[PDB]
Amino acid sequence: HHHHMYETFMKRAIELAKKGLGRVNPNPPVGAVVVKDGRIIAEGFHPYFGGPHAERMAIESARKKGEDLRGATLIVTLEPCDHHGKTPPCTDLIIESGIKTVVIGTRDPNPVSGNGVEKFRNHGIEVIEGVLEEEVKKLCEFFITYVTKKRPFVALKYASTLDGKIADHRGDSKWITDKLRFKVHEMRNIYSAVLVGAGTVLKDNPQLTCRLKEGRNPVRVILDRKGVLSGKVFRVFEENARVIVFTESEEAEYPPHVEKALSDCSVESILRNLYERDIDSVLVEGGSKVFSEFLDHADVVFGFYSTKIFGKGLDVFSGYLSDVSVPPKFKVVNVEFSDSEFLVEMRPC
Amino acid sequence: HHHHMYETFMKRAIELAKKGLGRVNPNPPVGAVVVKDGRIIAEGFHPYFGGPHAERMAIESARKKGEDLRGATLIVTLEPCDHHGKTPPCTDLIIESGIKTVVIGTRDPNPVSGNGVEKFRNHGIEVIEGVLEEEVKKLCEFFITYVTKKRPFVALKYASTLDGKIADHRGDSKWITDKLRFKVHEMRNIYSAVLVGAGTVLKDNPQLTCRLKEGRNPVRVILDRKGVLSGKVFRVFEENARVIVFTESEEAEYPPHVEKALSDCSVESILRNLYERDIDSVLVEGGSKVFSEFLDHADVVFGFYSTKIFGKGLDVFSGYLSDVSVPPKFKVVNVEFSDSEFLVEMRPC
Ligand SMILES: NC(=O)C1=CN([C@@H]2O[C@H](COP(=O)(O)OP(=O)(O)OC[C@H]3O[C@@H](n4cnc5c(N)ncnc54)[C@H](OP(=O)(O)O)[C@@H]3O)[C@@H](O)[C@H]2O)C=CC1
Ligand SMILES: NC(=O)C1=CN([C@@H]2O[C@H](COP(=O)(O)OP(=O)(O)OC[C@H]3O[C@@H](n4cnc5c(N)ncnc54)[C@H](OP(=O)(O)O)[C@@H]3O)[C@@H](O)[C@H]2O)C=CC1
Ligand SMILES: [Cl-]
Ligand SMILES: [Cl-]
Ligand SMILES: [Zn+2]
Ligand SMILES: [Zn+2]
Repeated sequence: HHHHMYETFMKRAIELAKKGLGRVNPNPPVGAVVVKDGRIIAEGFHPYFGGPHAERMAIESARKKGEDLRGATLIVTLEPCDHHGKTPPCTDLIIESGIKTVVIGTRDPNPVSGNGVEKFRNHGIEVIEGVLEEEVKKLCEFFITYVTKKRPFVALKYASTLDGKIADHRGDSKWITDKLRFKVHEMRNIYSAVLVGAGTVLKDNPQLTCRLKEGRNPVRVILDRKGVLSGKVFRVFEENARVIVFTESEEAEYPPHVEKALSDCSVESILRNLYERDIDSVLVEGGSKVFSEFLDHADVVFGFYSTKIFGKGLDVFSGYLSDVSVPPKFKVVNVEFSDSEFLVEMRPC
Repeated sequence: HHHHMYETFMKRAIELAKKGLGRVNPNPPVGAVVVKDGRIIAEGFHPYFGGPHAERMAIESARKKGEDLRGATLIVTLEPCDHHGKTPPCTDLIIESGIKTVVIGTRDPNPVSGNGVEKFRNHGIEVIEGVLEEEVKKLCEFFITYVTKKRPFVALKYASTLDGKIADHRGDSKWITDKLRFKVHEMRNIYSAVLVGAGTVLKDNPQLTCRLKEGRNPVRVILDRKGVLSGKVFRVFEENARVIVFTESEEAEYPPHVEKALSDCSVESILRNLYERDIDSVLVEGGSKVFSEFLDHADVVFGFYSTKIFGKGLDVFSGYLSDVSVPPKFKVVNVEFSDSEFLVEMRPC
């Protein structure tokens, strides 16, 4: 009865949370709904990094509407904070509002958030934990990775022909993804950073922007170990996003608004460096050498395919080598298709 | 009302028809159900090439049960024949049984079957045409192709890594397909012939048998233009199936139960030759040169993928060449996945 209703309400809370994806990072996305006598009476989401917490938005909304919250229920994706930020903690707000039941998707893995569940139970409140927990952990996987592993979540996205080519015999890559391009721009609108190698910049001179007009551009991370992009203004160096170039070249020079990060350039150093720049997620977009280096480090792989067939061309993972005896390292968790294209989502075993 | 019931009954007729797939070829698979006062009272399917027609099986079954067929309805996938074979035509049987309504999925494209629909309507019977017609044409696509295009239906099936490799750097292909192997054996149990090149025979020495114990082995078609398989007993030459080797070598010699077909070896000549040997369907299974040659001739392509990644290896279509400017020639009509594997069905645009 209630548990099915709690799942229905948690579904809406997740939908609410998603409104902040790409803006809250590296905070988690959070959604909150306040229910009274079975009706949602207010809603809230975390809108941007350092903005109001979802619970506060929802509770203040309710009060503005003249709702009496005494005896109401809060359904919230993440355990409410129990630390004084700029404001008192959400725990105190919830307690003082008269809310009697708090339903949580997952506990906050960040130690500094404190013991919200315990505080609530110490003030007579019913705390129900784990409603749609798996869905909520997926929702917050960037944050969970950032907090628990101290690195960004890594996705690897490629566009390939049926025969595993990311470019034809001339090195041309245009026009492989078409009807599934919207998925890429969705990803660019959510991932904090997108990452490409210098061979891609030299060959394709890509924008790497989110093409949704009202979206936001992700941070561009350019891997240029040897400094071959020095002294030129490629489209990835346009001043429409934060831009970081990792290189081992002291000589290399990039435009003044681009951060040059002189580095040993190991995947490990790159990921630590990004963590230290508050980047909770990176979308590795190529090319072949980059794919090859990051493949063992990906938390998710998105293979965008086309029914095109090139015959000869640049292989997706041309720098990798394995053989038939090595078992697969990924499982398929989802496939989508449209017209001449399909998208496979894979996750590490 | 009735039309929904006709679709329900036609669904069962299709399910019945499928019991003959792989055995009826090059006849079509056909299913029949007899319904009286809303109940299925008898069923029938075409069991093997030159066997009883589905309608006859169903009508004789009903009579054996003591059912009075006067005023009953027949639902049958394919338009009943109006030619005297060994037996009188199904049209006469149906008329004489007292059946008043005949519901057909699709008309028979074979001219020799005659004008069943018209005969029925001339003997007062209600003929309803086109129920689940698209599904039935899919069911009979081998036969429809055979009759209307005078060639076998061609499917191309490959097993590839994510990066488009059908073999690793050592030429090893073992263990790519695992959890989807059952789909391959299903196909081998239904397609009249399976086809491979000599490079595959030399490298893999495959059985190319249907591994379902109670299935049946398809005809093996081996493409050996140069006669490199001469004088050796590969597993494809075991006497557990009909075997045809196409070659331009007069010198080549194969075991006595193998048919040597001396040919110019064009895809066109091969397909005509197979048509002339009453083969209504061929499953092209590799390798790379063969895939490359047949790709433009495939009616359907089945890409079996694994999340394995080889890095370097033998490309699926290593003999083909295209580029980014060529539009895709296939649409995705279905995707299935399990564990570390996925299957994409593609059809020509
Ligand atoms: N269809 C698709 O999904 C896409 C296709 N493409 C195609 O791929 C091709 C480009 O691929 P490719 O040529 O392999 O080039 P990459 O884009 O993989 O760039 C390789 C360059 O990046 C540097 N690099 C690689 N890893 C690092 C790192 N860890 N830190 C710093 N620098 C690093 C390399 O340094 P070093 O020389 O020392 O190794 C090299 O200079 C183009 O043809 C493009 O059209 C590109 C992206 C996606
Ligand atoms: N993972 C998978 O789906 C599979 C992988 N494999 C792998 O593929 C490899 C074999 O591929 P590949 O080497 O390209 O060899 P193929 O199996 O494609 O065989 C090529 C041979 O067949 C002959 N041939 C090709 N077309 C015709 C034709 N129209 N008529 C008569 N003869 C023809 C060729 O003649 P000519 O020399 O004159 O061109 C050549 O001798 C092996 O490594 C095997 O392990 C094989 C099958 C499937
Ligand atoms: Cl771009
Ligand atoms: Cl086999
Ligand atoms: Zn809070
Ligand atoms: Zn008949």
